[PDB]
Amino acid sequence: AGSMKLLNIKINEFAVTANTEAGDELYLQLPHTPDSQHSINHEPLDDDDFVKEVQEICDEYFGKGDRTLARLSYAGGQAYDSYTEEDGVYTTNTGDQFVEHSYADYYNVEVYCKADLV
Repeated sequence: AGSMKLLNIKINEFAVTANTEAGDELYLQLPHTPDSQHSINHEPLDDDDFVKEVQEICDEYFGKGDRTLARLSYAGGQAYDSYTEEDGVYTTNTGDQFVEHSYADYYNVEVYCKADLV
Protein backbone atom coordinates (compact mmCIF):
# COMPACT_ATOMS: atom_id res chain seq x y z
CA ALA A 1 0.00 0.00 0.00
CA GLY A 2 2.66 2.39 1.18
CA SER A 3 5.47 2.27 -1.40
CA MET A 4 3.85 1.81 -4.79
CA LYS A 5 3.48 4.91 -6.93
CA LEU A 6 0.45 6.64 -8.34
CA LEU A 7 1.28 7.18 -12.00
CA ASN A 8 -1.92 8.81 -13.26
CA ILE A 9 -4.63 10.90 -11.61
CA LYS A 10 -7.75 12.44 -13.16
CA ILE A 11 -10.88 14.03 -11.69
CA ASN A 12 -14.46 14.17 -12.94
CA GLU A 13 -17.75 15.11 -11.28
CA PHE A 14 -18.42 11.58 -10.01
CA ALA A 15 -15.04 10.30 -8.78
CA VAL A 16 -11.27 10.61 -8.80
CA THR A 17 -9.67 8.01 -11.04
CA ALA A 18 -6.12 6.83 -10.43
CA ASN A 19 -3.71 4.41 -12.07
CA THR A 20 -0.87 2.99 -9.99
CA GLU A 21 2.58 1.69 -10.86
CA ALA A 22 1.21 -1.79 -10.13
CA GLY A 23 -1.38 -1.37 -12.92
CA ASP A 24 -4.46 -1.16 -10.71
CA GLU A 25 -7.22 1.34 -11.50
CA LEU A 26 -8.77 3.16 -8.54
CA TYR A 27 -12.22 4.71 -8.90
CA LEU A 28 -12.65 6.64 -5.65
CA GLN A 29 -15.68 8.70 -4.61
CA LEU A 30 -13.75 11.39 -2.67
CA PRO A 31 -14.00 12.60 0.00
CA HIS A 32 -14.39 9.30 1.83
CA THR A 33 -17.80 9.06 3.55
CA PRO A 34 -20.15 6.16 4.29
CA ASP A 35 -21.90 7.08 1.00
CA SER A 36 -18.76 6.33 -1.05
CA GLN A 37 -18.45 3.36 -3.42
CA HIS A 38 -14.81 2.71 -4.31
CA SER A 39 -13.66 0.30 -7.01
CA ILE A 40 -10.36 -1.51 -7.57
CA ASN A 41 -10.04 -2.74 -11.17
CA HIS A 42 -13.85 -2.70 -11.56
CA GLU A 43 -14.15 -4.74 -8.32
CA PRO A 44 -15.49 -3.28 -5.05
CA LEU A 45 -12.81 -1.80 -2.81
CA ASP A 46 -13.27 -2.07 0.97
CA ASP A 47 -9.89 -1.17 2.47
CA ASP A 48 -10.54 2.13 4.22
CA ASP A 49 -6.83 2.44 5.00
CA PHE A 50 -5.90 2.21 1.33
CA VAL A 51 -8.67 4.61 0.31
CA LYS A 52 -7.49 7.06 2.95
CA GLU A 53 -3.88 6.74 1.81
CA VAL A 54 -4.81 7.52 -1.79
CA GLN A 55 -7.19 10.24 -0.58
CA GLU A 56 -4.34 11.80 1.36
CA ILE A 57 -2.05 11.74 -1.66
CA CYS A 58 -4.87 13.36 -3.64
CA ASP A 59 -5.50 15.96 -0.98
CA GLU A 60 -1.85 16.90 -1.37
CA TYR A 61 -2.09 16.97 -5.17
CA PHE A 62 -5.32 18.92 -5.64
CA GLY A 63 -5.48 21.11 -2.58
CA LYS A 64 -1.79 22.00 -2.94
CA GLY A 65 -1.23 23.24 0.59
CA ASP A 66 -4.90 23.79 1.50
CA ARG A 67 -6.95 20.59 1.75
CA THR A 68 -10.10 22.74 1.44
CA LEU A 69 -9.12 23.40 -2.18
CA ALA A 70 -8.95 19.64 -2.77
CA ARG A 71 -12.38 19.14 -1.22
CA LEU A 72 -13.84 21.91 -3.38
CA SER A 73 -12.21 20.26 -6.40
CA TYR A 74 -13.83 16.93 -5.56
CA ALA A 75 -17.19 18.66 -5.18
CA GLY A 76 -16.70 20.50 -8.47
CA GLY A 77 -15.29 17.62 -10.47
CA GLN A 78 -12.27 19.63 -11.60
CA ALA A 79 -8.90 20.75 -10.25
CA TYR A 80 -9.32 24.35 -9.10
CA ASP A 81 -6.39 26.75 -8.73
CA SER A 82 -7.59 28.91 -5.84
CA TYR A 83 -10.65 29.95 -3.86
CA THR A 84 -12.01 32.64 -1.57
CA GLU A 85 -14.61 32.21 1.16
CA GLU A 86 -17.27 34.58 2.42
CA ASP A 87 -20.22 34.04 4.78
CA GLY A 88 -19.88 30.27 4.33
CA VAL A 89 -19.96 30.15 0.50
CA TYR A 90 -16.70 29.30 -1.31
CA THR A 91 -16.04 30.75 -4.77
CA THR A 92 -13.23 29.18 -6.79
CA ASN A 93 -11.16 30.75 -9.56
CA THR A 94 -13.66 29.67 -12.25
CA GLY A 95 -16.56 31.27 -10.37
CA ASP A 96 -18.05 27.98 -9.13
CA GLN A 97 -19.72 28.39 -5.74
CA PHE A 98 -19.85 25.81 -2.94
CA VAL A 99 -21.22 25.51 0.58
CA GLU A 100 -20.50 23.02 3.34
CA HIS A 101 -22.24 19.70 2.84
CA SER A 102 -25.01 18.85 5.29
CA TYR A 103 -23.19 15.63 6.27
CA ALA A 104 -19.94 17.43 7.15
CA ASP A 105 -20.46 17.76 10.91
CA TYR A 106 -22.03 14.27 11.21
CA TYR A 107 -19.47 12.31 9.18
CA ASN A 108 -16.68 14.52 10.57
CA VAL A 109 -15.44 14.80 6.98
CA GLU A 110 -14.68 17.97 5.02
CA VAL A 111 -17.27 17.70 2.23
CA TYR A 112 -18.84 20.38 0.03
CA CYS A 113 -21.99 20.85 -2.04
CA LYS A 114 -21.95 22.78 -5.33
CA ALA A 115 -24.19 25.78 -4.53
CA ASP A 116 -24.86 27.26 -7.97
CA LEU A 117 -27.70 29.64 -7.03
CA VAL A 118 -26.61 30.68 -3.52
